Amino acid sequence: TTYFNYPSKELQDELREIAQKIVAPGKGILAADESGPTMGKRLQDIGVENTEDNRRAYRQLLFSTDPKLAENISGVILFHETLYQKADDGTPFAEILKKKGIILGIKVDKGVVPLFGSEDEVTTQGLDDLAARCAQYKKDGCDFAKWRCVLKIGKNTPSYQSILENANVLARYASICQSQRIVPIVEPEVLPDGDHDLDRAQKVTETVLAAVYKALSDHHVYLEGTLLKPNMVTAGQSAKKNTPEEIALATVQALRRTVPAAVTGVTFLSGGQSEEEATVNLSAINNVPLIRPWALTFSYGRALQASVLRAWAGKKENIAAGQNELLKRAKANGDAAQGKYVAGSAGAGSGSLFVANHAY
Amino acid sequence: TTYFNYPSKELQDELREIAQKIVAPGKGILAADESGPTMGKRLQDIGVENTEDNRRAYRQLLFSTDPKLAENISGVILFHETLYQKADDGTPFAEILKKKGIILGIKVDKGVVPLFGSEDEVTTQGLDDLAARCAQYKKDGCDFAKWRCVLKIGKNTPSYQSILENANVLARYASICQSQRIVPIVEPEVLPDGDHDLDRAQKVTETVLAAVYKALSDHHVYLEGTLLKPNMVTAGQSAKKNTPEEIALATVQALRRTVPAAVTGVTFLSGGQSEEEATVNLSAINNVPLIRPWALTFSYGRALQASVLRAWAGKKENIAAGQNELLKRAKANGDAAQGKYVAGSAGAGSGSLFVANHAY
Amino acid sequence: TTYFNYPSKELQDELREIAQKIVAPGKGILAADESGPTMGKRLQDIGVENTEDNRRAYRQLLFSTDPKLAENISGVILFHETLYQKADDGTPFAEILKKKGIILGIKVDKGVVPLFGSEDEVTTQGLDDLAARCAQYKKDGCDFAKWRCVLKIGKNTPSYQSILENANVLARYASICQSQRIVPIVEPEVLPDGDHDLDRAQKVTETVLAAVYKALSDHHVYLEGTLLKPNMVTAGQSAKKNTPEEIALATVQALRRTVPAAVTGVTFLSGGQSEEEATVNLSAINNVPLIRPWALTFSYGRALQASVLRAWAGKKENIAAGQNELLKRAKANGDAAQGKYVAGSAGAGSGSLFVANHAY
Amino acid sequence: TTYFNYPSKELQDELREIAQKIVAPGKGILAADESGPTMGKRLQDIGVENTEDNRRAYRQLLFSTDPKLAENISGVILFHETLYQKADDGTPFAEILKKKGIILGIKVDKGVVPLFGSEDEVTTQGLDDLAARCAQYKKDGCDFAKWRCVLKIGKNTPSYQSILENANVLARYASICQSQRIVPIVEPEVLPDGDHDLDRAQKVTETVLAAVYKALSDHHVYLEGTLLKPNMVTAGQSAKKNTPEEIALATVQALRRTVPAAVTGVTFLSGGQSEEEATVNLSAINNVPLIRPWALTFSYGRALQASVLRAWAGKKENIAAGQNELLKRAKANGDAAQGKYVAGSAGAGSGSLFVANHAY
Repeated sequence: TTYFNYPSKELQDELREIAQKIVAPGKGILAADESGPTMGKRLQDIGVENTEDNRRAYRQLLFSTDPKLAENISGVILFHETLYQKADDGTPFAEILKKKGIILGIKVDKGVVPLFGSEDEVTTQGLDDLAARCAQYKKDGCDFAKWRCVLKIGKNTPSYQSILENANVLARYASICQSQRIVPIVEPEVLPDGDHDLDRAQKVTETVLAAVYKALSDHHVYLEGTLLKPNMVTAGQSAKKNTPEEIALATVQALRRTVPAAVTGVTFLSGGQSEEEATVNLSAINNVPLIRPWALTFSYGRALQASVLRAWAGKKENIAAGQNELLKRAKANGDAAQGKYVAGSAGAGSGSLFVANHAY
Repeated sequence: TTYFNYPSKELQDELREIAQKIVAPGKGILAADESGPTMGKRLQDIGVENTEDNRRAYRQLLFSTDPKLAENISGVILFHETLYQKADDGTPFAEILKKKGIILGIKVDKGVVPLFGSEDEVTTQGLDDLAARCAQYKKDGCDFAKWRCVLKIGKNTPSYQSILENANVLARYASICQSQRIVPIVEPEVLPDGDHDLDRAQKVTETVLAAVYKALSDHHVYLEGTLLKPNMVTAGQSAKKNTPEEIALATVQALRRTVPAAVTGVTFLSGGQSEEEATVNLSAINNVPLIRPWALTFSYGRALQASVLRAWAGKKENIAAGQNELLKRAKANGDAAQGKYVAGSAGAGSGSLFVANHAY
Repeated sequence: TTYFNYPSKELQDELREIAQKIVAPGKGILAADESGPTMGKRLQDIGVENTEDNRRAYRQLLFSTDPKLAENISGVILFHETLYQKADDGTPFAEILKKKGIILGIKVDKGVVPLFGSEDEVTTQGLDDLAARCAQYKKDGCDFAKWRCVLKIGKNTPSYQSILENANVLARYASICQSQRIVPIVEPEVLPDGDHDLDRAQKVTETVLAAVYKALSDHHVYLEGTLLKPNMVTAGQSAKKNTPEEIALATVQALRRTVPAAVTGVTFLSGGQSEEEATVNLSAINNVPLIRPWALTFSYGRALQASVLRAWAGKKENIAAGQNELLKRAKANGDAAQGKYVAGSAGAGSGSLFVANHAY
Repeated sequence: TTYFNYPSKELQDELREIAQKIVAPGKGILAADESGPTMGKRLQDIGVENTEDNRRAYRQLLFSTDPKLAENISGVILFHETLYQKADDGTPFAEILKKKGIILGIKVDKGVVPLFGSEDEVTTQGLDDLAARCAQYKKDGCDFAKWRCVLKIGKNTPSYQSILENANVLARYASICQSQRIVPIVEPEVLPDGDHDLDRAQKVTETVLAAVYKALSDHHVYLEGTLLKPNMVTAGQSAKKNTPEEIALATVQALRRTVPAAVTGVTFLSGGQSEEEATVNLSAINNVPLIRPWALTFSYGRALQASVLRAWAGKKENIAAGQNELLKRAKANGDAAQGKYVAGSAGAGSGSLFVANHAY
């Protein structure tokens, strides 16, 4: 389609400015958008019962950290309930974060659903009344959004069907967010599950990303006002491990071949990578001997929080200890984002954070 | 995608059987799926107040009609509220209809939304939790569904964007319905609005339908278990009218070129056509000297109800008068669906049932 | 694309009329378009030297057959060299065939070429100067054309790439032919090579054809002025054999789901099927209890000639015997194209004529 | 398609190396691939007769220029004829250029052909036996290839059909070239003809390029082994002229949004721009304050030769003069390729080198 309308200058500026801020040098995103159920799995793991109040308590720990955190954390992705919660003293979480100069993000998808007749593949739902939801979220202090699509590597997957549909849904989501003054983070996650090699992973990723950007173009999405949140290119979780060097080259090559320079930044997901791997891999990515026209940073969930949870262990007397773990890993990742992380300098970290059985 | 799963034999048989029943020789659909607001405008016209009870009363009128109706009406499309309503005596509407051997259908879309950056084009929403909704509707006695997409003829529209998106969303909706044992009626309505000619309307209609069937293919929809509800090919509302024969030819040519023989039947929408034109047009379509591999029938709302509303006028006394008008038109359309309607034989009917601008 | 031009009414009529003549009741095509080398293979099997004149002698036999042949043979596909060859008395082959009321076809593709980076897949070349080639062929007495694409069933094939490309090339070829008053036979051959089952062959076939018709639409090809030449749907050559009834159902389902009713006819290739099998299978297809909106006939090469060659055995004394075998099989296939063939009535026929390869 | 083969390491390295060489800092391409007829027009206007020897003569001039030319000219695109000509002393042109370290390119398309049914749109032909052609060209000293597609801005054009087809044929060409160790220059030319504004031109250019790179991905083309030759983004020839800065922003934005960083470089066509304009524009492009991950240089034809021909006039005594004009223009464009050109420092240049009517 050649006859279309570019967003107004006012809107372009606003969206570009938000995206630019999220990927400012030495900064990345803390993904704290776990739903009741998922968060519950994390709590149980440390003997803590999954109650609304326990969830609020944990988020309070994260959110009351020394303002030093804002040096490495540009933004936080929230789950719906958290956006409306308050600290012990009655201060809204939103207010605490804003005061520290952190940008608020919101998870807007409604999870995955099966593609009938496919070989166990999925798409993501949540477009219904998204514009209205976005207008409310924006008023309540949110400036960016998150939506997760899942692609699986198997004998015949991802299929053309899956690639086409996930690419299209991502474009619909992005368009809507942009209409309502919200920066969309596009997240086409190629799952690590399986025993395929790095070559297969690279080819899959390249195929997926090409479809994503063709769909964004078809739906006239303003690229400068978006971020991408892709998987790093690695072999399957059940295959031999690659070196940071190998991962970094395959990843940067895949992005160079598919993601336009107009895209403001890339905020990597960690998948099942340990806290340490996630950092070391990001650092190597920022040392690849190829032109890298976008900011390459992090958007980490488990990879920023496993040690935090372990340290806290549900006790008030361990709050400072938990916050300390967070500060350490944020700094480490901030260094990685500048390609200056020294392996093992932030400590041993966690073990594998791999949880299989996503989408379907 | 060549590796995929056909639906189970038992699911295939069920869907095909339902679709076959809906387009049985001499039968068509009564579309009574007007929402509160729409129904409200129609009532107001006959000096009736838009109360839930007045809507119930009018729907009671239609559904209590002499069982003779069933000879020409195979199915009724319901709006959510109506599916749970009851007659004065306390009998559920769903029971009244099913007792009469009429199949129940349900409108499942959640209306149109604007395509950002487009030249005033739309797509349709309502996929979220559709599978769960369908499962419940099936339980409650529904066997087919309705979902309306709107395409607009203008200087540059429909665009490629609009065509791709509307075709993809129809495919998703259809797939979901089938997974829940519900026959989807695929409805890509090209609006009559404008002063375009028959030539333009035919080319637009052929372009649209090709995309629709490619998308149904891409998503592995079982064609024998679907129906199509298209516009007839006519010049725009503000252009010179064409003859029944010109319309019929253009329409049949368009379908022959795009709709696979596997599609069980075509249930035409009336658009802005008067009750009489809608009947005459359908009859002429059923006399085009070209092979027509599918049933060619009706799925009429205003075109089966304008004279009913007029006759009733909100008066309890006038119930029989209204019902009689319904029987009159149902029979006329039943005849047209067989290419046997004698023009003007059922009366002049109503005026032009055109209301502009459906997308937005 | 909605703004485009239909062919002139005159061109529509001419193309439609030719297509219709080719598939008149009880008639099919004799593919005699073997190149030197290929013909050479054929002559060798019967102990005849591959010379220009031995090939000429053979073609002379075929073409000098009793005009009775025209009752069952509507058209003959020729190789370029043959179109300009003369019988011994100096009469042009073209004139002999035209005098008998047979329509002339010409093979215009320039063979297959590898898709670099693909898993041993191909596309077809021959578009360069095709318009001018067609204009000459038309002048020289040809009214239809032949172009062969090859798709291979394997682990990951046919791929999206292969499907996309083969469909697009077929569409370009068909549009060029039409512009020069030539009816294109669209031939997307899914090879029988392999050990796949009927299920796989059906899914592949339906996928391929959906893409073929979407491309024809994208390129604005006038369907009524075209024919389709597909494989019957069968399991692979190295898998268990299906019954004629199983093949027939799978084939007719596949066509009903993808080939628009506007397509004037389907002229099946025989693949590696024996003379008798090709006949029996065609008859079963014409007896499937489902709506078949197009003629279903034959376009046979080896399946029409194996026994001819054998009876002839390169000897002038065996001309009667040779021509008799042709008459017998043409009749048997004309009967089959009407669903009236009685198994074994035309004799045992050839062994298997399966030759492995194609594409490359 | 996710299952495919990357080119061998050896092939990758060779193609990347060639492309890198062509876009070396301060260097660009001399397009001297004018066909007999085209060259004839140029000569006619200088009052020289279009004879094979006249062409040979004029080409001798260009190629015999002071070896200093090689400082700003990385490569020369040749017309088939020229590749096999010799100087007066009988030194093959190919030999002359190579000794000077200039890389040889060859135009391999066979011109444009009409898309039947389109609103006067075209595609490009010349794929037939391209591999065998390329093999030979490589042996004969050529390392890169040229192929021109033409897109027209009009009321409804470029259409989806045109975009799809031109993108697809570029990908086929590129793939074949690569298979034969030849670097393809991808040239999707959007014509300047018309009275559209800069906004329209940018939107069209972005649409075209997105399709081109989707097609390259679909056909698995190695982007690092390619170059892009696009039009600068300007308003129509009959529209109000834009400033170099406006042109520059539009162009860089368009490229950033569509051309992967993996693409080794962009070598701009001049369209109908004057010699000075083409230089000033290129210089401004290399000054846009936005990241530009690829070399942005020239591939000029008329824009490098206009003044040469004028200086020459066909007189043997003006050889030195013509050669001097070439050197001056190459220097200025080399500077421009670095963003260092001082407006009007190279003379004045021709007036308008615009010739309307490219496709058809």
